Amino acid sequence: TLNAHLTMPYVMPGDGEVVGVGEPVAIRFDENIADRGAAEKAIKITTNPPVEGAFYWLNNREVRWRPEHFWKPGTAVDVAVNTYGVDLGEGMFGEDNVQTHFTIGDEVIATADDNTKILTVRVNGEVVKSMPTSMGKDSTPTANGIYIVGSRYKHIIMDSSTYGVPVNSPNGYRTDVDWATQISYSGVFVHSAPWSVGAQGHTNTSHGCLNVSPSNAQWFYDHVKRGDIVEVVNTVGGTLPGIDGLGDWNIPWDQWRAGNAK
Repeated sequence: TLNAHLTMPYVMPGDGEVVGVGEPVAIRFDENIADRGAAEKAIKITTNPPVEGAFYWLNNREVRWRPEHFWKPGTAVDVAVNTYGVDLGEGMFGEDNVQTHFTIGDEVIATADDNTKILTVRVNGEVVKSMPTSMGKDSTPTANGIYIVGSRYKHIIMDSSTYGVPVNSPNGYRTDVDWATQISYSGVFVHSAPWSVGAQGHTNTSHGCLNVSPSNAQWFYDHVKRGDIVEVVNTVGGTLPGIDGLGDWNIPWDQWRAGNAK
């Protein structure tokens, strides 16, 4: 048992971490898993207060577990990945066992409504921040749906080629931003956008990201943690895919619950 041929599992979140109410347990293997039923069997999750949940695979090497609804603040979760030498199919076995313990913090849900161009942040049901925002313009719109907060960066470059769009092309970009909080693997961030403050609250001008003001982006970066929720509604976009990496809550319970072990 470590705390967070042969496949190593890697489990998230990390040991003792405090995460938001949208955080799934993630188990990721460094090899494709032929026998998902077996991987699932080998993973034991305990919650306090107890709550029902279920596994769903986002791809061939990574499985997720979450309840039906967002976690209750204060819940404590223990994850025991008992895979050492377990038959994982096609002559691959677990390299080791792994475990983690984490807790759920405050309920933090930020809702970006394209009808108002306001991103409103709610802590335990109390509006604590209202941020004018400027989202994806019509030709490169922001997808509707529930996004899980992922990592955060004081400064990074977002480069469109990372997502299959050349920098040189009409929808391309290579952009330095401050106070960048990632909310989808497909490239959506809430981040500082001093170049669209006139538009924020009025007009969509971005490639998909939630532009807010320098001090609202910094506030968001300071007060939000991995697992918190950004709900986007009413854009002319599609829906964020359930298998994004941070889209898990867009898969309806009945479909999630049934799983996809085979």
